[PDB]
Amino acid sequence: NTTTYDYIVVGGGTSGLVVANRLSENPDVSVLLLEAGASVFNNPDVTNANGYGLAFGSAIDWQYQSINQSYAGGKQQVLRAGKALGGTSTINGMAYTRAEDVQIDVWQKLGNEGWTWKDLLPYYLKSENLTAPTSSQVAAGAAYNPAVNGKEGPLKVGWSGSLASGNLSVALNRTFQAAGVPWVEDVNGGKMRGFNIYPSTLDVDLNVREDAARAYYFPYDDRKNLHLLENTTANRLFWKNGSAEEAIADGVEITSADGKVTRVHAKKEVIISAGALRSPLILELSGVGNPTILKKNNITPRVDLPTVGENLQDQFNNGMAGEGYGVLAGASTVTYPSISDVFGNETDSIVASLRSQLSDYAAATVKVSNGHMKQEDLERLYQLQFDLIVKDKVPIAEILFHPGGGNAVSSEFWGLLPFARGNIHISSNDPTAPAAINPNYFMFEWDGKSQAGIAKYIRKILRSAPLNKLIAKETKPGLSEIPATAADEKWVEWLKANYRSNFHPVGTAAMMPRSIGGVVDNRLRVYGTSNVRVVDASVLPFQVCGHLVSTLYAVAERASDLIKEDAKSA
Ligand SMILES: Cc1cc2c(cc1C)N(C[C@H](O)[C@H](O)[C@H](O)COP(=O)(O)OP(=O)(O)OC[C@H]1O[C@@H](n3cnc4c(N)ncnc43)[C@H](O)[C@@H]1O)c1[nH]c(=O)[nH]c(=O)c1N2
Repeated sequence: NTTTYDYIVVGGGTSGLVVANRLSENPDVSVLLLEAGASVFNNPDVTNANGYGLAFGSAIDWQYQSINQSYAGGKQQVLRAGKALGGTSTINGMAYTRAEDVQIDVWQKLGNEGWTWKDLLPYYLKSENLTAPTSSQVAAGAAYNPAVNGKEGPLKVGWSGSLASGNLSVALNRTFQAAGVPWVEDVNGGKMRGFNIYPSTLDVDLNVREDAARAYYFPYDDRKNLHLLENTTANRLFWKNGSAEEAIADGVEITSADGKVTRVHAKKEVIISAGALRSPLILELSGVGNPTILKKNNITPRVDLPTVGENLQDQFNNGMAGEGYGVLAGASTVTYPSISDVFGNETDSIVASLRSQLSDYAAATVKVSNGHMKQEDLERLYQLQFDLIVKDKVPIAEILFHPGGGNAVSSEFWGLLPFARGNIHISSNDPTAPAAINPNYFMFEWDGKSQAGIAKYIRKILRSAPLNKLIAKETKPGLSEIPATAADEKWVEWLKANYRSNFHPVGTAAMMPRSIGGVVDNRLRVYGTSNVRVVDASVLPFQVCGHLVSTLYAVAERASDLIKEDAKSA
């Protein structure tokens, strides 16, 4: 009847809008989107291509709070997320970069059939429409490889209309030679190491931010089989009652803006796309998760899957600055250094120490999931990551350099692959209550040591020629606070005191085999259910090197094909 649809997609965000778009391509399938926020079509702080940061702390920022971070000096961290049609794509930094090919290949090696770079690449392309650079932008260093960028996809990608060459970016380009990191034409072809003028998620015909709604929703909102409920919060799924021990989702419980708490039903499937900080909570509230936590919070267990909310992996981000003799200008540049780029002469002794620590990191992570992940299993997971870092020389850092205003040069930077793992769990069965989110930042020695290594490497870049002729001094942290010959620990103290979340959480409904603590299968179906999937950052089993939206769009495009395929029987 009147609350029944074929599919229900929970969360009209980065990933959810893809799935809703693709599923509604079949004009005889009905799709309901549920979104807690609303349209931001006309929110200027979203729409503004130069508006990054403006929306922080507003009504469209969930502004989730972590617990005290006991490995990082005790402070709680704000974890930002978009509450809006388009989700976190509405408030993010707009950077478009993907992942290392061999790091996606690891997903299949781990036991997830069909997930490799070769499998995913067509779906990156399918999502994308890249606008080639103008002359001004080419002189500023903009480039791309036509073979790895799409031209028909919903997500417009391009460079700023204001991009121009300037003394800072020109000097940086040459100074990177001294540092040993080559220029590359396109970081998005599976090999990310180098430095590059990366494109952004931007509509250059409007000069607006290209969020997921501008891409996958508004051009398609004429489809009468695609339905949207804004200001509508999904609280939990409910189930079909009947002695199928395997759980069949019947629908979703929802709260509307003006108070009505009701149900909507799905004839085929329910797709959960609320993000890595909410999808696992929705599962827990629906009885899918750790039965000890569920029972404690007065929820009946429906599926005993105790790693829902576990294996949370995030990065942390720090910032450095210097000051020119005069005004610094030009492009914003990304660098993706490997372990040997960052540590140079000392790489092999750094690698040996790391090697010698893996089993201890694994032993220590066991207690985080109260023994639900076994030591053996964490050792094998950490070995896959170690082998990427060292054997395959994937990038271990992102470093952004940009003009900071007038005299200023600013660098933002993060380690890509820390080993720390945490979790997120409901604090009660009230959907409106804040979860306990613990990413465990700085838990393991590598996580801090690598960040300090990156900082030391930036400091050296700023002092290298020809860039050094432009730069009078370092202003942050500056030599007074952290002297030129300072030890790793001196850096780690400062970085701990000054870090923020990089807002890249993954893993909270991980796609791995159930036997090593997976929550979803290789077709993104929740274990123990017939017809529930998770399609968002929750399912990435490991961190990726680049900025998340590109990979999340690709995963949602591929997921969509799998869902369609599965329907051509049932
Ligand atoms: C400040 C900042 C800056 C950056 C980034 C993040 C942040 C916070 N990122 C990361 C990237 O933007 C992010 O990982 C993805 O947008 C996440 O997409 P998801 O689909 O997983 O969740 P996303 O958060 O997009 O979608 C979840 C949706 O579910 C909704 N929702 C949640 N709970 C619900 C409920 N119970 N009921 C109904 N709806 C619900 C939310 O409101 C939201 O619309 C980024 N990436 C990048 O590629 N380039 C960049 O430059 C940056 N920079």
